[PDB]
Amino acid sequence: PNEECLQILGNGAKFLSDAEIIQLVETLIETHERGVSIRRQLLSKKLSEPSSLQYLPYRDYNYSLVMGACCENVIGYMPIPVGVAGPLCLDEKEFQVPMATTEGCLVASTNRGCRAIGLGGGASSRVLADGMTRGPVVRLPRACDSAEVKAWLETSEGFAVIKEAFDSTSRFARLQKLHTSIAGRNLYIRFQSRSGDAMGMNMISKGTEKALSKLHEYFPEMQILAVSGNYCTDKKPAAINWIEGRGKSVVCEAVIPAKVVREVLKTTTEAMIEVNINKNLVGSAMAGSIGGYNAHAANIVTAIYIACGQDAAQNVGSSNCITLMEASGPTNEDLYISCTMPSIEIGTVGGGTNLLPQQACLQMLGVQGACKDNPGENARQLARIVCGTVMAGELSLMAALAAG
Amino acid sequence: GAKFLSDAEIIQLVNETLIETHERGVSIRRQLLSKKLSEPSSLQYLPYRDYNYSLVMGACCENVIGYMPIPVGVAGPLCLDEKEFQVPMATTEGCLVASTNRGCRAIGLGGGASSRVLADGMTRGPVVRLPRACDSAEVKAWLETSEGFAVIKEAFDSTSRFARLQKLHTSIAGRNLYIRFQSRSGDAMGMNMISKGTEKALSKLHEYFPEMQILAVSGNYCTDKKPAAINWIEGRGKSVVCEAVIPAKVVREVLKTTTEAMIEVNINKNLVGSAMAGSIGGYNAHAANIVTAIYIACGQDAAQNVGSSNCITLMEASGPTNEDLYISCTMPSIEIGTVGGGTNLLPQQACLQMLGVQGACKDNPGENARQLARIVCGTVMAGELSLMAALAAG
Amino acid sequence: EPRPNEECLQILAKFLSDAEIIQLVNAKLIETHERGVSIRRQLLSKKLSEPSSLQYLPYRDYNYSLVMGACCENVIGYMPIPVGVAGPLCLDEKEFQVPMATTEGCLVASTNRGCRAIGLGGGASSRVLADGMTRGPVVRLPRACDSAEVKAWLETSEGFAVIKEAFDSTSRFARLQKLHTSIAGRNLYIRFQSRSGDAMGMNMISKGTEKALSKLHEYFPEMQILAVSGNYCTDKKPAAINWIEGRGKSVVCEAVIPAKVVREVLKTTTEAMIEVNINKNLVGSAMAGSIGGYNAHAANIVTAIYIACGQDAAQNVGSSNCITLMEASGPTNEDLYISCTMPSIEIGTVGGGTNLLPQQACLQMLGVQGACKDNPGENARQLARIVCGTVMAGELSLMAALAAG
Amino acid sequence: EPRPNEECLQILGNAEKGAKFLSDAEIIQLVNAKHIPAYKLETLIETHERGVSIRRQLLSKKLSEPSSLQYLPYRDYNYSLVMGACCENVIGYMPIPVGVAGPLCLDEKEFQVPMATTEGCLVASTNRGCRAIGLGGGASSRVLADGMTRGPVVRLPRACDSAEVKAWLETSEGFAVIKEAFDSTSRFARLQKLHTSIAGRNLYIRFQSRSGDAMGMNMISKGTEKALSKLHEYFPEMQILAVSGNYCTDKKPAAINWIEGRGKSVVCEAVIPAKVVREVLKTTTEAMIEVNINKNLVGSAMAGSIGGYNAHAANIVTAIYIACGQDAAQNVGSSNCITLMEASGPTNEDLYISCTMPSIEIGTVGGGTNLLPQQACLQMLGVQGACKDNPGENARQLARIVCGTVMAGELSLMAALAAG
Ligand SMILES: CC(C)c1c(C(=O)N(C)[C@H](C)c2ccccc2)nn(-c2ccc(F)cc2)c1CC[C@@H](O)C[C@@H](O)CC(=O)O
Ligand SMILES: CC(C)c1c(C(=O)N(C)[C@H](C)c2ccccc2)nn(-c2ccc(F)cc2)c1CC[C@@H](O)C[C@@H](O)CC(=O)O
Ligand SMILES: CC(C)c1c(C(=O)N(C)[C@H](C)c2ccccc2)nn(-c2ccc(F)cc2)c1CC[C@@H](O)C[C@@H](O)CC(=O)O
Ligand SMILES: CC(C)c1c(C(=O)N(C)[C@H](C)c2ccccc2)nn(-c2ccc(F)cc2)c1CC[C@@H](O)C[C@@H](O)CC(=O)O
Repeated sequence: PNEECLQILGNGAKFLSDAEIIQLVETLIETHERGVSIRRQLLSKKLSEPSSLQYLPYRDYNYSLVMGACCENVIGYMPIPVGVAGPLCLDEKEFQVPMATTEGCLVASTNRGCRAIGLGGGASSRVLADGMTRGPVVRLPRACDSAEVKAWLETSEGFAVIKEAFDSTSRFARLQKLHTSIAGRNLYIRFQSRSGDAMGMNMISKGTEKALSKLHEYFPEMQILAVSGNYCTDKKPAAINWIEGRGKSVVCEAVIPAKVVREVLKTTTEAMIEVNINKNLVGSAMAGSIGGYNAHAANIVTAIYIACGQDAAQNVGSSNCITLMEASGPTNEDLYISCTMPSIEIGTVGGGTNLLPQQACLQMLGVQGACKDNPGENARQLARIVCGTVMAGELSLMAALAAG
Repeated sequence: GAKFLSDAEIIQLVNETLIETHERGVSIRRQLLSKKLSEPSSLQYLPYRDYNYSLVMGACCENVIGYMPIPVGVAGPLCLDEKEFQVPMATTEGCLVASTNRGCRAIGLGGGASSRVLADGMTRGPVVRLPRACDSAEVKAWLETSEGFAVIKEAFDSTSRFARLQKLHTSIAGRNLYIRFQSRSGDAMGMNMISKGTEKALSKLHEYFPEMQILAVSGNYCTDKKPAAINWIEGRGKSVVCEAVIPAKVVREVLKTTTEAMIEVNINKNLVGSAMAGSIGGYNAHAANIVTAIYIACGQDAAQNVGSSNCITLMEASGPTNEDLYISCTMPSIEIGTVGGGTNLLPQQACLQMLGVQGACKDNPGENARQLARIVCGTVMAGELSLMAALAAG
Repeated sequence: EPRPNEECLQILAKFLSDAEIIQLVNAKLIETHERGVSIRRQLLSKKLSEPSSLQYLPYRDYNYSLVMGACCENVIGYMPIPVGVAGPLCLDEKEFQVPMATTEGCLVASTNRGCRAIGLGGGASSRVLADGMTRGPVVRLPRACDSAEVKAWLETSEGFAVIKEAFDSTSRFARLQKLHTSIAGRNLYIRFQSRSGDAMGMNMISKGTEKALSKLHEYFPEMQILAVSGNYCTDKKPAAINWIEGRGKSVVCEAVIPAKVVREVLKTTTEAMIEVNINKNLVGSAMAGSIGGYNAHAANIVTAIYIACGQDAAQNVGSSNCITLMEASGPTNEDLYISCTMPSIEIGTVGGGTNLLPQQACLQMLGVQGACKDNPGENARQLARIVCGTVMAGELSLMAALAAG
Repeated sequence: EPRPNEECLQILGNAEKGAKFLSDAEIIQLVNAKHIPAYKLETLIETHERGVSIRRQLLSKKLSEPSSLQYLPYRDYNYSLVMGACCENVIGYMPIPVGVAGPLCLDEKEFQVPMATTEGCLVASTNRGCRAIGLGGGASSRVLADGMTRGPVVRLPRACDSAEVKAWLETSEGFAVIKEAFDSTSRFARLQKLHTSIAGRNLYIRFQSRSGDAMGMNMISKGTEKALSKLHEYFPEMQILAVSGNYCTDKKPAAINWIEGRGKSVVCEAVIPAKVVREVLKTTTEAMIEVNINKNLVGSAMAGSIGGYNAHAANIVTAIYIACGQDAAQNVGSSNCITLMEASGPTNEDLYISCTMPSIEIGTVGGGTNLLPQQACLQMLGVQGACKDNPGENARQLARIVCGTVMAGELSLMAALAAG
């Protein structure tokens, strides 16, 4: 049928077959899975190998939370294996850390690092700072004019006006001190604020847009070139994130007894320190690294991020880490280790954390959703878990490299 | 033995290979895990049934408790090098696939994109130590001689069919010597292959310099999974460039902006903005978004998005009336493969097959990985085009 | 003629000869400074493979009184650096004659051409955006939990007030700004920042830092001061922190050069200049992996002015940080807009080499010599503006030379 | 009594008279009336010094304070070597105090190192570092690489075209043609392997070559021009945008210099006995190492440094550079340094120190090294001029002296910081 199909669709789509809808070519089709099915069939005929989609699964997945929220042009889902590393003994608690990865040995190695920490009295961590950022670029007629705006934003009165505009957008919108940089007639303004338990990009962007609108009322000659002028900086390496922080700034530490270094990690404290200095400090320095003073923080960040519904593209900055090691204890034979991660971009509400499987992994760690009594606590706790697990990862890989 | 015993019998015995069957092994491990969690019901919506664990166990993941479904969208057709690609993207970020898809449309109506692979070579950068700086200097000089390099190359190349050692890059720090081994790796990403070659090459170097200590097979000089200027300047894995010209009409109708607006935003965001932020290699809008999405979909090492997303996006006016938009994306360090690791799994192979790059290329070793790298760079450009337009239009 | 060692000891300076004093040094004070230099020169010459090496190194008639125990030790003479003049530099409705000490041919003359282009373009305008010298000590506590506690303490209003009071007590020019702190495990890096009148401020900030750390130690007795400089300042090394946060004076300068002037004086076009600027100073520096080096030769101008005006020339490492921007301007879109932004000019008009008279002569040329009584810091800020303006002149001329080929 | 401008031109125009018969005021009047250019006063007047004197008098009138130049010296200086070579619009000279640090015990030789500075304690502190090295058996150094660079930017119509040029330059045949063109510009020109980087249709080409005992910027730039001209024969659609595209990189901080090297790449080392660390440096080996790790490595890391893993290499580099007629603006990259320290010896109480400097840009011929006072400081170190028997040896020796003196400076300042 050709003309009859248009009449039935006006009434609904359940009476029409799959081949009839394809003949003509989201909201038109009744069920979400059927929409995926038709899209897959249309796609298959465009590929040189239509049987490509055979092993890409799609059936029985809950698309209701994905459509119009997380993904478009959906043709199915990608299963990433999830392993568990733990217990991670952190701040007098014990965590079972979910890790989504396809790299062999990663989960097992991280698990060994956890064991080392666990037999060593446990790890301790602190959140040092919290605030997601957006760094728009604005332009004025002259550099003297951009200078005037910078000076105006630095006054208590000027900042209060911008803060009021920013804070009016959301419950959690609370503008911190502005960071500004001039480049001739350009002005780069770094807006920073806490965002409850959300990663905060949407919240900060909404606050930024309103703040820039209010700024335009005081400086009508100002042009808003882009709401992001890469001064944030989001999803690109930047020294500003390393020095100023972005999202959660975290530190974590543990002391590993000499006995544990030998038995669990198959190495010595002295060997670990020498590798740390010459690989993570000198090596990264020779390579021209900004913020990459670690062995494989990225491995742990990415694995946790994928498992817990985070924005995995943010591993670029979230993996920023300096790993430090020194001799400790009365006999100077125990291993003190610390990991400092100034730019963990993380959340427990919104985005991929709205999906049930991702919520399962968040629930494992007891951080799923918003914390009503203490806004931000779940996201802060997750950041502490990430930093702690990174340290476990550092211990085991460094031990492997030290032992050869 | 264990087949006749019940699930509760194995658990109470404790309170990997014994279970024999894969799924029941995952089931029991989940049950053991549940009693360690504050809420045992946490695992309820973490799926595990009916998944092919045979290719995972002892290869891709350990302590497996299930799988994480990441939604896969499609952006395309991507008109690249006279071909058309349907690009799979695994993401939970709303608007990403749709925005990338709009960028593809702009390129498609603009006559298509053209790309080139400029370099190919995975790297490993061990740190070795000598008694003195004079000694490490001697090793550096020895490695720089034709005969010295030939001996190391012979040892390196003996480890694998695809192992073919390129020119060594060496840096001294006192008595420390950092040696960057580089080689092609067929269609594999190559980390295991390069590491195996490196280990044998260092063993051979130790024959000539017996006082040399191999401190670490990776001294962060590679550099793997950390931001590093060396990857930006020297390249790592695949170095790729891609370009297109977008007609003024297409910029207006599809991208909802102007060529002039796009150029001004690109200069002041991607160049000046990144400069003010102190970026090394981050001269782009969101290359990382596209890299990560393709990487997860195509069984790549997503942790390598750190360096793989290195990108400089350039825009200028083009055409007779100087009103068309020329765009280029240059990505010097795409770390990518079509065999090994996550690319061994069937669902991941499905997305690779969509692009026609699955597995090793028999007739032309490396062609599939090179093609995928070109697709990544091209898709990045599509993403750049759409996001920049969104920012320029406000 | 030469007297025995025992007969020379009973007398000892003016009565003794030069040959006799040398014998006393070899056996194992002087009336004038110059003779003291002469003796040291003679002692040194014998140690050298070529005994007449110091022949053309001048030393006579120089005022060593302001140098000894203040600027240099083990003095064997002076190094004359040729000084040229570039100008007039038309900046902020004033005209400056800029002294430049250099041995690079074409530098002064090229910079002079840049000044000519600015002068025929209606002049330059500049602004000082920030002012504060920094010192970044490293302190260490028993644990990261402890260093975190100190960071939190320093971030409180009452915690900062106590530290500010201690810091500001060391000098009348001291005014401690908001602290920048960074943790690295049990390490804490604290970036102290304050204005310093017309001085570059390193000595002043360090003194304030020591006092502030002493006060902090009263509240945290377990804190170890590892180094008064933990490279977090950062002084005399390249550092993104200086680029992003600023150090000393942060300055911006701008001008519009008419199309006619670009053509006649600079021998190029506005279009060519912009194209070279984008692809050299932005894309080129990006490809090179530069942090803060988004310019043609700011270092040339900074160094030349610094040597001429008694600045710390080693500070050109950070002081030369610059981003040069160019775009089309004017009603016909044919004029050249240029800006230079320099966030970390480390500069002073009192103390160090600026205490010497020849160096003061060059400072007097620009009208910035000494401390401004009416407005503390005004002379140092003015000199910073002159540097940024002269950098822009240098940028115009070299970029034109490169564009024209 | 002053004379009219028309009469003064006839006196100056005459061969048997010149500016000798004209007064200062009459020459001043001729420049102000635009008959005589101010930048050519040295050639037009009988002596160079009077030419400088006239320019000073011209300048003094323009200033708000007419007596500003009073204490800026100019008399009795040899301008003949400066004019048309080192400086323009000369109004005198700036005396920088020169101090001596040493003996520096380096490679079984002893050096007395000249340092031009106005920073109090710098020479004396560096001298203390030398003394520590001397009692420690001396320093050893090695030159690892030698090659000045220039990094032009060229442009092609498309990225596919720039890719083609990159591939062409990477072929043995393509490189041989370019090397032939480059090397034909100077006797010392020996082009090393090219480093190329694409940015869309842009191509950045890093030319590197030894340059005898010269710093080599002019030599390399001349070779680059000829090589690009030859490349343009094969690729006529190529546009040479700039002979320097900041890919060199000259006088700006750049990771490329840190990683690839520029000029002379040098390493130096010494072992200081525990007794010497205690008595001379007023500290301990343990304290030195702890400060070095947390300041020069961790501290510089927290600050986001590329190449600045040291205490004050820039102080030593700048002081030697000014004293020895180097380009002091090149201390930006020349001061790149990583300082390393560890425990050494049978009892693990002695201090091993190393300094690695990948990008020392230095020469002993050309530029400011042509001036006699600067040559005096070069003669002190026995490195003045070109080494005929071994081209580059004098410049290489100076680079080793710089690295060794840096290490001396590092020892002393780090000791001061460790002791408090
Ligand atoms: C983390 C784990 C995946 C691992 C380990 C590792 O930890 N083990 C083998 C130990 C013994 C272990 C113990 C218990 C259970 C399982 C495995 N060793 N390597 C590794 C490194 C360099 C090399 F050349 C070849 C391999 C890798 C790959 C790291 C990789 O993803 C980043 C690495 O490149 C970052 C860096 O160090 O530069
Ligand atoms: C890519 C897409 C996910 C997107 C778009 C976007 O492209 N669109 C909205 C257009 C109109 C579109 C067209 C067709 C279909 C769907 C959507 N706009 N933003 C975005 C940017 C800044 C901002 F403040 C708030 C939002 C984002 C998020 C980018 C984000 O992941 C990296 C970004 O932060 C990197 C950067 O620019 O710094
Ligand atoms: C600044 C001046 C000293 C100069 C000029 C220059 O400005 N001129 C020649 C013009 C025409 C001029 C006009 C009026 C009077 C005198 C001279 N041209 N070059 C230069 C550049 C690249 C090159 F390959 C060879 C030479 C240089 C050397 C710059 C140098 O110190 C930093 C430079 O390397 C920084 C960079 O661009 O990378
Ligand atoms: C090098 C010397 C000039 C010096 C010394 C120094 O070495 N001494 C005092 C010792 C005891 C000494 C011994 C023998 C003879 C004379 C002097 N101590 N400081 C110094 C450092 C930080 C500080 F807060 C205040 C002063 C400085 C200034 C360094 C300065 O130019 C770069 C420095 O900022 C680089 C850095 O460390 O960040």
